[PDB]
Amino acid sequence: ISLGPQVAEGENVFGVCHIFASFNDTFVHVTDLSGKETICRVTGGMKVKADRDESSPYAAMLAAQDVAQRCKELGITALHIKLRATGGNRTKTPGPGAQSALRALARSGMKIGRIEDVTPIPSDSTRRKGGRRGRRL
RNA sequence: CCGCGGUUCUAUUUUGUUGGUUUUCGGAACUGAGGCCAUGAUUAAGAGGGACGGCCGGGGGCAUUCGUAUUGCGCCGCUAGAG
Ligand SMILES: [Mg+2]
Repeated sequence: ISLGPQVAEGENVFGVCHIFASFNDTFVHVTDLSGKETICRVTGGMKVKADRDESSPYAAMLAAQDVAQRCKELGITALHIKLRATGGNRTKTPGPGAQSALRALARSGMKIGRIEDVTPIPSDSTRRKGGRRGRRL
């Protein structure tokens, strides 16, 4: 039982943590090495009820802590990391939830593998939304 | 330019007795073979055109090739949120 494999004590098991930390949301999604099988997915939206702090560091770190206890529960010690922003033709830098989810996951008893950016980078995308005069504010 | 060949008519004579005048009479008509001309073309625009040589360029047109992205769809996984 214990919802895990028969791995030895010294040997560590690697998951893959896709962090789609965009603006207005912070996806934390731990899958296996293939990516076709997920272990746990917690988001700042499901950790807060204010609807404006869904990309906030507080909600992102709550999601990171919650997914950490699930990974330890199911028997995962190490974790590769694939950070991802909105991508496409829209913004390319990750939102505010990427950093707090990163620190909270590490400080909640987890190991870190290799960190890579997997933001979708078009060669040349379709026309962006907003018009030629942009978002007048 | 300088002469020499080569063709049609015409001012005029007086070969004053008329008639006949040669009138080539003088010159002007078309032309063949020459000599000579120092024989005859200014230079080649830091003007232009063109040719020639090697390169150069998101120049143009046609065909071909690749890229991830966006959107949608088909199977798989866990979740109540996603935007
Ligand atoms: Mg303004």
